[PDB]
Amino acid sequence: QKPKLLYCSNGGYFLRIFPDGKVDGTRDRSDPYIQLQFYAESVGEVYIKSLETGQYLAMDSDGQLYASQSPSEECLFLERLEENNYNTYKSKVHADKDWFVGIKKNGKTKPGSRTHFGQKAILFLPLPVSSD
Repeated sequence: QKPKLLYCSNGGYFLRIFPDGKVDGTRDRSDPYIQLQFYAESVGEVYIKSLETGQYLAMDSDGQLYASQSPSEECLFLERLEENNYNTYKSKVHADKDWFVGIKKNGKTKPGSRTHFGQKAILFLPLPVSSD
């Protein structure tokens, strides 16, 4: 009643992370391990979750997207919801944008591909999956 996968407008697949925290789009919300969580800390940056296992989400120290495990700024993100429905995500501290979250494809997200505040990559559909 608190997790929620990280869906996206680029295809409509759910962000999660399977083993190595390798994030990916899975339209299989049912998957017993594809949750996420969009919460923020303070500012305009956020902290997501990987799985119900109380992981996180962070950009790999290069530009990829991996499940965050540790706090630290690296493992922060952004917060931009349009009107009221779905929010960008991925970041850290700075805005820049060169590494904003996205998902699509069929499973693998958007590893920093070509983000830009407002892009579908970024924008992600939070959902009360949880359970019932």
